[PDB]
Amino acid sequence: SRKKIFKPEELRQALMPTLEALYRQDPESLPFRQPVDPQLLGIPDYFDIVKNPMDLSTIKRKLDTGQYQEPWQYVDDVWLMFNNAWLYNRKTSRVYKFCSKLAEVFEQEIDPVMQSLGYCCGRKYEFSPQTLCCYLCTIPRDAAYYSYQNRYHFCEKCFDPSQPQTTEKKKNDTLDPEPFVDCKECGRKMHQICVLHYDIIWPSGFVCDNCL
Ligand SMILES: CC(=O)N1CCc2c(c(-c3cccc4cc(-c5cnn(C)c5)ncc34)nn2C2CCOCC2)C1
Ligand SMILES: [Zn+2]
Ligand SMILES: [Zn+2]
Ligand SMILES: [Zn+2]
Repeated sequence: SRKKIFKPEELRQALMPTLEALYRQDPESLPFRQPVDPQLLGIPDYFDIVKNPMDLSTIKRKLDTGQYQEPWQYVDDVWLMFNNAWLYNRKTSRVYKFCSKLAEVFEQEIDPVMQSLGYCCGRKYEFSPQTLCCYLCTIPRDAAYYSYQNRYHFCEKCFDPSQPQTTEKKKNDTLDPEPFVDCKECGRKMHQICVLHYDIIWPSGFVCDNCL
């Protein structure tokens, strides 16, 4: 019940250096300094594919007017901008490779900064894809396979006992967001894998090290 409230200036002063570190990159930040403009750039299908645009100058504006209540909302907007560019642009394009550079930079900046706002780290996604099971046989990362509605999986060399059975293609290269658990006292979202350990149990709810 002693919830942590971040004031705008606390967030701005801590996080703006991670944004400036992206803005610094030349030429890699140049497609990202201003909102995507589909008529000017002559890409009329952009908003058919990208439903929620995001860019460095919008993120800076939101930090400047205190529209972030807690720092993961900022991290989410950054990854939104990256994921928009990776989706819209082809793997071989300049814009895409620029995006992967900005991402590398951010992942190296964000952890100390999130730790100074009291968090475990600042990494949004899992390190590794989840080993999928082949319907004893399992599928490693990046391995190719066939799927149906996310449910049943088969390795390409193959392709509940009481449930009456009935009778596309992908690659296992996707990272899920790293799941969270809330501090019972301050309300901070921490990563389960960062703060929960095989030998500790939390009968009355997780409490982070700042609140202990
Ligand atoms: C971020 C995103 O998803 N966008 C969507 C696609 C896009 C963007 C930019 C773009 C916008 C503003 C500045 C840019 C600057 C450079 C640049 C500057 N120096 N260097 C070596 C490259 N490149 C692309 C830019 N173009 N396109 C393509 C337009 C069609 O034609 C091929 C490129 C934005
Ligand atoms: Zn963490
Ligand atoms: Zn198999
Ligand atoms: Zn706490």
